[PDB]
Amino acid sequence: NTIRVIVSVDKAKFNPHEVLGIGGHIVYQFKLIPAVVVDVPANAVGKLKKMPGVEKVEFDHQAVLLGKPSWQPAQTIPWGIERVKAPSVWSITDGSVSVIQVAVLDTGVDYDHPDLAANIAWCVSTLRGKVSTKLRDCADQNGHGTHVIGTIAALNNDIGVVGVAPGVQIYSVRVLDARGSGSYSDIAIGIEQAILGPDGVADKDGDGIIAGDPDDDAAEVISMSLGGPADDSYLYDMIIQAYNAGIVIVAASGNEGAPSPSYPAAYPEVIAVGAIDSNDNIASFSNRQPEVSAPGVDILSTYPDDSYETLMGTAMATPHVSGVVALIQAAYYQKYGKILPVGTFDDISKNTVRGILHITADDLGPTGWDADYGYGVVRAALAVQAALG
Ligand SMILES: [Ca+2]
Ligand SMILES: [Ca+2]
Ligand SMILES: [Ca+2]
Ligand SMILES: [Ca+2]
Ligand SMILES: [Ca+2]
Ligand SMILES: [Ca+2]
Ligand SMILES: [Ca+2]
Repeated sequence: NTIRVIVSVDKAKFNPHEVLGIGGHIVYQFKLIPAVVVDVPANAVGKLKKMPGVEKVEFDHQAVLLGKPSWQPAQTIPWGIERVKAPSVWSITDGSVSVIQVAVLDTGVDYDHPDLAANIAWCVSTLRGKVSTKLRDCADQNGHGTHVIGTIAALNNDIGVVGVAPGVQIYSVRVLDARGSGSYSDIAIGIEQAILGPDGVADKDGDGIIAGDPDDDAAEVISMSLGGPADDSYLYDMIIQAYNAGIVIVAASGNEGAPSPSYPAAYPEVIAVGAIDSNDNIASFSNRQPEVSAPGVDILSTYPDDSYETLMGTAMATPHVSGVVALIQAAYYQKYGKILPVGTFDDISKNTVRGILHITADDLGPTGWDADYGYGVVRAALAVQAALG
């Protein structure tokens, strides 16, 4: 009965052979942070902590999906896509700018869904600490991933639905199992994979440009429709690698009606996303103090197997924002041959992605940022306009 823990280490002194020596093993060595996921006897963690080079031993917490199913063959435009004013942007860009990819860390994807396939660029899985690019492993066993993905990127054609950014390339990174449950360790490995991309190297040409570099295959957005209450240092360390790579990170605020967002949404470097309904009210389940809000009730999208389904949750709101991000970056790159900086929470200018989102958002409720809606409901068209402005 080994348990899985995540060790933060000093690479000069940590000796993995010591871990094998007490009956453990290394499951995954992070490429971008100094840490290793290890399996070891519970009764032997006492020892691990004492080994040379072991700075911290964190247990493997759990996060869960933040969407649930709610209780025409020709294409429907789901109401939320219209709410966030995406279709008007498509004349400028549908997100099909070659350097732009959106990584969706979720339950996997129905990679061959006729309304998604053309936009699935890379389908990968990190479950149990093993990185697999086998399609069987990257397929969705829950449906939630396929639905989230569809809200970002379902194709604009004569069937099904249509995403916020219906031409954007998607990386499906499976970090959640069939029940929508995920280990923090897998989720961290998944954020790492979104950075590394298909070629396995963060900055291949070593110019210090990752996101926005056409010579690399890093994602530009990481979208996490999932959350947990634990705040673990190695996971935050990974979020910072991604942020430092120029990648915009977006995550669901959570659904317990709690006064603040779950993790990773609650990190400063992450855009926490709250849920509204078709009446512009905040849903009661929506965790407070989000950064922005978006449609998250009665959301129709793609679902396995080659089907459609209506779900609800902050998980559903999240992809609407990620899709807006993808339109911003795509239109800005299309015009300027570069992307914009990610920005911070406080940001109120047009020179960062986050500043654009905050200043163009539809400010419902009490004037300015407020604990229900954040800065407001994201608006694609106005955002792209500020971007190109
Ligand atoms: Ca890219
Ligand atoms: Ca469609
Ligand atoms: Ca790469
Ligand atoms: Ca580079
Ligand atoms: Ca380059
Ligand atoms: Ca299918
Ligand atoms: Ca407000």
